[PDB]
Amino acid sequence: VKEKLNGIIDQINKVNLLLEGEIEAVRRIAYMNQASSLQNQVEIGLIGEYLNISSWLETKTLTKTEEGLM
Amino acid sequence: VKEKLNGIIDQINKVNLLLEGEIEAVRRIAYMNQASSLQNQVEIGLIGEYLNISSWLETKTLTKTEEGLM
Amino acid sequence: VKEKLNGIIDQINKVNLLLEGEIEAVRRIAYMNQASSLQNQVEIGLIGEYLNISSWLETKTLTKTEEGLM
Ligand SMILES: CN(C)c1ccc2nc3ccc(N(C)C)cc3[s+]c2c1
Ligand SMILES: [Cl-]
Ligand SMILES: [Cl-]
Repeated sequence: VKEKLNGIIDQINKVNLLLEGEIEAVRRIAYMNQASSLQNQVEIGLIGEYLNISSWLETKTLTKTEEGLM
Repeated sequence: VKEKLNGIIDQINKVNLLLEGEIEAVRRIAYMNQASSLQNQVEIGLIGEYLNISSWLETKTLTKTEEGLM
Repeated sequence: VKEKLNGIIDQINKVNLLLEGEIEAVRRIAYMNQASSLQNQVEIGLIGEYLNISSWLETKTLTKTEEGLM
């Protein structure tokens, strides 16, 4: 009785710990990716300004991207 | 008896809700990152075409990236 | 008795499987995003070198990005 319930509680704790650990690992990556994609957007944006093509590059960019996303 | 099992069921529900909530939050970010990285790839691609260096920029890009990834 | 506990164990397994499946799906995306953002950083970096503006583009990039991130 007591040991079946204690066995069950232990599996609940293992599931909680294992999955929370995987999630935290995936979170760390996703936060890193968010920062990299912001950095890349900034840098691309600067190059666009340097070349003085910002406005047309942007419209072409937004429509092709929306097309790629469907 | 009934209350030990009910206590257990309640912890299973809390684990389910909490983790599902974290996952959904991480999912939202990852989908945002996917859209940003597509947009950035498009824009970089357009700049490459504007500068008329697309083919050589691409080969240099793919090999350095594969190297960075090992 | 036996069937309440067996019912409980079954829900623990469903929670484990379902959430692990969502996590693995989100992981796959995050690993894809990491590779795309590296590729984009490389390509942006190459364009910068081609234009011979690498150093100034970088400083402008890092500070605007840090500003965007607060
Ligand atoms: C080799 N170096 C230093 C550079 C520097 C700036 C440049 N800007 C451009 C702007 C437009 C363009 N078109 C063909 C539209 C071609 C180029 S090529 C180019 C090469
Ligand atoms: Cl991500
Ligand atoms: Cl990116």
